[PDB]
Amino acid sequence: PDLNSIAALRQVQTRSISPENFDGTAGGGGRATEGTGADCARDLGPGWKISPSVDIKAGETFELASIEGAGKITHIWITTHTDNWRTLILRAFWDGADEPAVEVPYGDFFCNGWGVFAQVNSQAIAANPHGGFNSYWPMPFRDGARLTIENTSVVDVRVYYQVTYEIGGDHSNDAYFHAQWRRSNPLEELTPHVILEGIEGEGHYVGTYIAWGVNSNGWWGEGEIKFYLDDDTDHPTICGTGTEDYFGGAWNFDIPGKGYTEFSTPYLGMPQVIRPDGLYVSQQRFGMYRWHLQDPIHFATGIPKVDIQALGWRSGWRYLPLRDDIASTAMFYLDRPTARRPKSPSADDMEVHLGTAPVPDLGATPPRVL
Amino acid sequence: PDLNSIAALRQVQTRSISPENFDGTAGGGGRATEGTGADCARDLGPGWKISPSVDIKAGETFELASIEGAGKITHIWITTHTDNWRTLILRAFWDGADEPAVEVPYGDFFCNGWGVFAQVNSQAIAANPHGGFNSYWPMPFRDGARLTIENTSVVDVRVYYQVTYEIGGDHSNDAYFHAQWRRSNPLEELTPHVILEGIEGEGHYVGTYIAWGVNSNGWWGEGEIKFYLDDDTDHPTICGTGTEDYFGGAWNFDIPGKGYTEFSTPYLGMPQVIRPDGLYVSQQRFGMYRWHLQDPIHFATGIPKVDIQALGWRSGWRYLPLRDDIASTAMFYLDRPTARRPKSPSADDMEVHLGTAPVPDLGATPPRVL
Amino acid sequence: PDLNSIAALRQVQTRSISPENFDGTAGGGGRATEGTGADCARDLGPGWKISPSVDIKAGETFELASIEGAGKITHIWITTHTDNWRTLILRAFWDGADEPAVEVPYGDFFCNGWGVFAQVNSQAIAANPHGGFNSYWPMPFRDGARLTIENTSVVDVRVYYQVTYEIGGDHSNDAYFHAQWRRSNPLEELTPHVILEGIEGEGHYVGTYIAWGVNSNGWWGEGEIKFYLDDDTDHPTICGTGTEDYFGGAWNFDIPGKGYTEFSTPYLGMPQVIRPDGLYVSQQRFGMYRWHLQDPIHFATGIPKVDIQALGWRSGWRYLPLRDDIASTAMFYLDRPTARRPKSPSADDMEVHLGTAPVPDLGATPPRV
Amino acid sequence: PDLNSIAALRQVQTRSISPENFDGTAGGGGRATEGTGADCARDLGPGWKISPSVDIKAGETFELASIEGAGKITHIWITTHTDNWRTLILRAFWDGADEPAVEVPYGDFFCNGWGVFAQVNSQAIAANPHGGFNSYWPMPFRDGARLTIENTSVVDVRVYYQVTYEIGGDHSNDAYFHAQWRRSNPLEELTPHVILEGIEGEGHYVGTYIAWGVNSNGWWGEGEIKFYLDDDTDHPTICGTGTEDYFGGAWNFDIPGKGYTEFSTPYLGMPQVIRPDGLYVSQQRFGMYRWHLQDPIHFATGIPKVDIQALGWRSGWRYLPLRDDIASTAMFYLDRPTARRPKSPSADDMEVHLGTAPVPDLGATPPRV
Repeated sequence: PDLNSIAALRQVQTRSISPENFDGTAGGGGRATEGTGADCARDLGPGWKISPSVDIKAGETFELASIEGAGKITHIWITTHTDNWRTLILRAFWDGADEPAVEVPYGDFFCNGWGVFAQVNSQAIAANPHGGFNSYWPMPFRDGARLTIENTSVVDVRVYYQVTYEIGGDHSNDAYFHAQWRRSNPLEELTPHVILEGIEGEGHYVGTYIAWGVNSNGWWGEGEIKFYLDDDTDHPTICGTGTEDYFGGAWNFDIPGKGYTEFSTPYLGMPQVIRPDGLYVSQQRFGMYRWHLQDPIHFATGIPKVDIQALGWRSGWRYLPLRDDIASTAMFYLDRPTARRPKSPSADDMEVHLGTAPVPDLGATPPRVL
Repeated sequence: PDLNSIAALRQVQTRSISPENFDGTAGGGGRATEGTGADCARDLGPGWKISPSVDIKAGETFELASIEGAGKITHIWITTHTDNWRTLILRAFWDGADEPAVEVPYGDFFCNGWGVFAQVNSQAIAANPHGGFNSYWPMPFRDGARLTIENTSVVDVRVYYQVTYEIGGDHSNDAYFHAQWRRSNPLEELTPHVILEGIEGEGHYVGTYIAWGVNSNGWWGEGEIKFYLDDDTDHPTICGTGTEDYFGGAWNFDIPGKGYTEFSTPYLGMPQVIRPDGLYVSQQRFGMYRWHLQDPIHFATGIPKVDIQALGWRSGWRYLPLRDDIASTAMFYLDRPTARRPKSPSADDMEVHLGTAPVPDLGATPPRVL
Repeated sequence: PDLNSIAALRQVQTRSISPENFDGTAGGGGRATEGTGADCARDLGPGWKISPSVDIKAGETFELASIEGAGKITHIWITTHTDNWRTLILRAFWDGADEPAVEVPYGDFFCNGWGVFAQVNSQAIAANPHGGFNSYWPMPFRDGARLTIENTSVVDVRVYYQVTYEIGGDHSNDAYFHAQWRRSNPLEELTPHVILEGIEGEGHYVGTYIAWGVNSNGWWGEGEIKFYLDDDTDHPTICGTGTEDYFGGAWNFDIPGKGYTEFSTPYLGMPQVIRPDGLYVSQQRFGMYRWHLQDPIHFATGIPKVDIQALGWRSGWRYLPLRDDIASTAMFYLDRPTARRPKSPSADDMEVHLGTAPVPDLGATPPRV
Repeated sequence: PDLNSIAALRQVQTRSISPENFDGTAGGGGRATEGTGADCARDLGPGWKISPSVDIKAGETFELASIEGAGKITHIWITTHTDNWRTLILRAFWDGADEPAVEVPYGDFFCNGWGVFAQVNSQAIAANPHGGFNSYWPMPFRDGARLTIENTSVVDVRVYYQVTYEIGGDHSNDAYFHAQWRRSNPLEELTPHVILEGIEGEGHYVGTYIAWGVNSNGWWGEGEIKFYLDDDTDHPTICGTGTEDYFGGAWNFDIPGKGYTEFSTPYLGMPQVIRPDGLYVSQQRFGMYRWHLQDPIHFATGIPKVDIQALGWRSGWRYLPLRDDIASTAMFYLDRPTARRPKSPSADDMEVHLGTAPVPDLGATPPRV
């Protein structure tokens, strides 16, 4: 429900999967006698926070949640240290499918793909101090749900999480939640950055998060977003007017006398502006989201292409093709649990620089000395 | 309705009770010739802000709103000076019930339990400069409604209010809105702070505001929330992983280089961080809220217990049971107009220090000096 | 002697026990070839700071001093790191007794019960940069003395110390030095904090140090101190008028426009004000001492009770009973080497949070991790 | 006793007189059911700070302490709001005498004659935040003692106090404590300010506190102190070399690059420097004390005169006789309970401006409007 409909009596059950209730059973929480907090509770009884988190060994995948039957995820809360935001891969599989519908680097799913905490005050995503990541995207499913997180790094990783969902609804006409990630670094000359390609089915596009690192001086966001829907081949159905325009800003996000200004509204934001520090943090980077909740982009047959140009300015008032560092996360609902995906994100494609030192390992927490 | 459904035509009437229209009648507003504004308008006349507020004498209860028939409150606005935020009790009675379904200290109901204004940008609660307290919790009723505000303080109190409601909808399947408040100060050793106890009926839990003052050094919010629903006894169905975790945050609310950081999002917030001033304002305090609107916690026959652990840190990585000052406000919808309640809040249990002086009466507005 | 009487020739001997002369014997100092400094002097010979300190293993007790016969301790210097100020227990045993007359956490004995250095300029106690702890309380004894320090913590600790004493002169009529510790956290509703209880004998009360952490807003120091002496039962002989009053301050220690002001005088002080930093050091705390040296509180048959009220302010000009964090150290002289004392301090009720980080182990030196 | 002698056992009783124990009797404290704190304790039970203070109505005198028999006051603690430091007169009468031995404005007794708080860390006098006034001057008597506070102001005042004393000692060769006050505003030209005059008996001079407000530019402390003792007539036995000199400073109290510097040591101090604010607080004022404790100034048959010159500088390296505002408090011990005194201080001669506003009533707490 929502504020408007919260009062209606509904025959629904609410369940919640955490490290204190791995399977989310009724009456099954807080029973652990082993866990990451056991030694901490050694002078207290059982039931005093024995199992708040899990450790995922380097290279391994952990099953956050396994649900049987029909249901709908209504709220995901999760945290881990910033160092892992671009080493963990978050995946969701609906209805027993062998391929995931959601396959995203952890940080980007919460508009935090740079490993530097940015506050996000939106409706679908809340990202709160410090690295408290919340997803309210409804994720309904008809015949099972699997959520996993893969630690592609060389170090062991600690993760806290809480997956809340509903049982007892009819999801026969609910679509499946999908999310996909692509990174161009550096984008090829005069080539749009692909956001989505080759999606088949009925559904609607509902979200874009972009992490953009700029390699040219001047304004970098002239490029237009383009939605090729259904029958479209060589020209899109929805064509935009700029990068900041798409994300609801205008005129370079530039408030006279203040510069680039972070903002974060229910459907539109640029929650992140990273400014170089004159030493080893040398890349100017941006994070921007737009949710199409009141204005979804429906498609009856498919989405052949969603892409966005990367244009700035050069002398003589000419557009400048940008060789920039662009990562997109596209959110969409579909009447199937799988669709064409890009190649799985590798450790190497995902990597951003860890700290503020000259070497990632020197600014990791704690530093890595080998 | 909401933004998505606001265009639809509906056979519904809107009414609003205020000191300028005490009973809400149509054509009934602005007729006062006596009131708190009458002398202010002695050179004007009737119709020029004659009756904007009410004066509630010390000890006495004022009936904000009496409504007959079926209806639904859609928006409450109310204000009063900060000195009264923890001396007034807000109450709501549905369907002619002898007992209140809402029984809350005034400030807590708007996430402001400490008497120090804090901005709240949430969906259900908006608290604005300076002490503009707004509630958008829908409160449906089938056979009448009464709202009251009790002045438990030794001074007369001024209150402005605007209670907006609808007539003409079907509430036979709408739950009733409830809210309950409990404070433990200091929390007993090894004792979860009880948020909600013994609720019988069908319904769903939708909101927590906690006012927390900390009596140990170090981090204070390791403790987990536990929801015992339906048949639960010894173990909860939903077990949390931490106090900041439950409220959408992570890692102590601690942004590196900034410390505790206030935030306020549609469903999650720590709107308030009170820092000691090194003189008479010596208690470090927090206010936190979570609304379970997209993700309500349902129950079919009851809520035996909701509670939250108060755990900090001791040497040797040991949880420290905290003897802290913890006040909780719990919001839930129920299919009955009454339910098991804590003891009624009293002047002594609600009291927080007034102002910044060594004596509450010195810092009151105006100073009492009696 | 003192400044007034220092010129007099006296048939007295001065000795001094330190890690460089463990038994304090004439000509016994500086002989070590092993000790905590030996390797530091590997390129120098012996006699170059070979044994300046001792290491005390986790859990273990170390005998600082053992003196045979009659004497008087005249000055104790001692130091150790911040993290050990509320983990070490200092004890003194007089005349071969099995029960100690002094049983006090290390830091409280030098007005430093919070593990944060505060300068103390008093006559009996001098606490100097950084953690140079000095006691000049004279401690006479007739038939032996033992000083011990117990490491109740889980780590090993370094201690430097120097215990200076005198042999000669009659302690026929010199009382014994006693010191006892009690902490209420949180204090019971509307209940005085006990400072001293059930003491029997002849003597005089000479010292109070209190470490006070406040859990209510407003002014916390209205409570009066009360001395029940000799035949007293339900009412005291000496009844104070406030907490800051007892400690020689007034009007909340609050100098207008500057707030709480630390001071330290020969007999009266508030040497420590700890203000919260708005992050993990969230407790506002105080350190206060009064030495009754020119104005001893005598008793002839005992001290039934010494207590102090914990009172602040509530709405309506009402006292507010304070559920506060109060630790007291009482100093008194007694005509017996033993007295009835509280339950020994444990590691747990002594513990104060270490450092400024979210977990004590993260703020320890070095971090425990 | 003191630190050097604190350990000795002594057949002495300690008593303390306060608003909570008006007569100091054993088992007598904390019994009140009426008092200034009774309404404050209305929600608590008996014994919770019912009687911590006294209200002295405008114009009236209040008897702080009345003691019968032999005894010795060992410590006085007292406080009241700064507005009253120069409207209250503190008096002490020994052995039933009809005239006081101590007759001093309240603030001056504690080196605070200007109504602006100044820390004093001295041996005999401790003045602590904010207005905690402490005297450790021992005051022996042989046949009773009376301590009074006179409120010469037109408003009611609140006082908190604690008078601690001993019984048991033999005071038959203990002198009586005396203190006297004299103000010259403005001092007549080329006329020494009289500190003490015509004292008859055996004793010793033990203290000077001077409150000095300067009405000429340049350095104001050239003038030197003179003690006329015993058979002295036209010339003194002790002749000092300067005003800062007498108070233990040198070269104008002026540290290069810092100006006048406050300091408070066990016997010597300039605890107070008051700098004009450029508006209504326009008088540059100083507070200075010297205790002659280790160096008492002895007399066998009396003190004809103690005085001090007020000399500054004019052009041509000539002394400038100063028309200055000089109040002194002389402490001395005498073998008699009474001595020759100045006129009692009046409200008008004691008055100092209250606050910082144009009119004293506007700067009082609260304003008298």
